[PDB]
Amino acid sequence: NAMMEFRFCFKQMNKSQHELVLGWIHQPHINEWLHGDGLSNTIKDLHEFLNDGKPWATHWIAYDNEIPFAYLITSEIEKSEEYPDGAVTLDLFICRLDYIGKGLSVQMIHEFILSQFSDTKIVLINPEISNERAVHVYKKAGFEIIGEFIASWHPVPHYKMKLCIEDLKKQR
Repeated sequence: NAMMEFRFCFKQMNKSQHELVLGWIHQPHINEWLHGDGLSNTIKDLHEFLNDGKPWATHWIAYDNEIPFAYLITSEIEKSEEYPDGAVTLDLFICRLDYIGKGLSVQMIHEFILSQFSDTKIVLINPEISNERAVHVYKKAGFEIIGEFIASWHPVPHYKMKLCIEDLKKQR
């Protein structure tokens, strides 16, 4: 009545995409921000995920029709603390240079959350403060800075940023 779609596709990784993503996360534009212990941890966990191990996170790939272009990593936080309904923590990597547009990244973020976590209350993302473009894109997507911290894997300042899924929907 008078008071009443997505471009991208997302799937959990499978072994056939392993080498693709491995190449992706060794590109200089990615290694600007993913390196050292962060990179090492990523490679290990992706392997555990793909090989019926004990992965800590879920590993995803984003598609634009037939074209894979991004790699995303999610892990859940149990109900408790400041997150009584829990929360999902997101890491993302736009791995094709022709896909790096800020407006495109925001759309991908929104479509991923709505396609895979529509039932979730809160998404958290944690960029290095120096990664000015990421901070800017996440703010554009509706994430708000809720604190700063020094990351165990890369002990420089980072923001803790939070997005309300229900705000996203009402504003979507």
